[PDB]
Amino acid sequence: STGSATTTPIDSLDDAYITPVQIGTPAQTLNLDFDTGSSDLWVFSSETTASEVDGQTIYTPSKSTTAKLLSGATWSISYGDGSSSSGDVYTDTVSVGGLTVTGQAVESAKKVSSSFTEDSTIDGLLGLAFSTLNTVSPTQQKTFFDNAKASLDSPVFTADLGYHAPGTYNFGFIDTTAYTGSITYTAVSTKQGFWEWTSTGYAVGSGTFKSTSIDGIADTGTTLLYLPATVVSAYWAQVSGAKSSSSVGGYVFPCSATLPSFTFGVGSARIVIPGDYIDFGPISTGSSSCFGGIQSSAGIGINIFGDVALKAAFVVFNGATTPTLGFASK
Ligand SMILES: c1c[nH]c(C2CNC2)n1
Ligand SMILES: c1c[nH]c(C2CNC2)n1
Repeated sequence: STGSATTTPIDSLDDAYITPVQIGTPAQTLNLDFDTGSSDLWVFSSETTASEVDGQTIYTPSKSTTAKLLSGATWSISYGDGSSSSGDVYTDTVSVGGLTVTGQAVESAKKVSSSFTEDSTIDGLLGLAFSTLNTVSPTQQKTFFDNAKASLDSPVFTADLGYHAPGTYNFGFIDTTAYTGSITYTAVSTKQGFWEWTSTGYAVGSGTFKSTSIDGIADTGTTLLYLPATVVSAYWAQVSGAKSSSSVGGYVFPCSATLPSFTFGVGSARIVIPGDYIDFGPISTGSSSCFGGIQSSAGIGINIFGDVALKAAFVVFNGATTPTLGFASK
């Protein structure tokens, strides 16, 4: 089997991407944030504290003839940005782009933190990291991809995120029309539960490529590109007036600037992030200070190849017995 679903930016800055997901019988369609940096499929629901729902579409398990309470199961997740959610668990039929999994754990939120309430466009998360990170207790549950993978024509999914435009998540096949050149594959460590790999270096604009190993994770659920402070300083030094602002929480730059590109290495191959992808717009409405799309990972403990990087590539998440990642230009 295969599936193919369009993923759409939630706003004009590509702050996140939402993909429609059918849950239950009859189908209830929710727009979920596909997140290769976490491993829980959780949704706003009829159980979510009413004051914490503000415009999201909710899953109502009592209206689904295939929903079953997973007795005694609870879940609770805290993400790196300090956001969180928790609740109980149903199993139900879940379909993405024509690919159907029966018995998928659907984690129903009883509580969500403020930043989830405030994103009216995101009805929940669909985790695509490794199932070892799933938070369901006392019986850990599998991701949608892990449940689907035996049925898939090939045990892979691909992320093809657009810059200020829709893109595609495919399951079970690699669309050879969706990229240019060849896909370069690179090793993955699953030891932390992430799609963790080692980039071979970077270049800033037209500058020379610096060969240096940068371990990090391919995380569709993170907006920006978080890299070591040395790398990020070298990037922003090429932008007149750019500075790190403690009050804003990262590098800012004059909105009048034209940003240089940023290249990252995948083996001997190179992915070029155009400068415009690194512009996240005014720090506040009407400001002439703009927020940068490349930020330091120094306070995080891990480097993160988020959407800023991934959207410049066609990315293969290969879930074979030994997982690997593949990157192609497009
Ligand atoms: C999807 C990813 N991140 C989020 C919340 C936490 N910041 C807003 N929703
Ligand atoms: C809130 C939801 N997901 C996340 C991170 C994990 N990958 C992005 N924060």
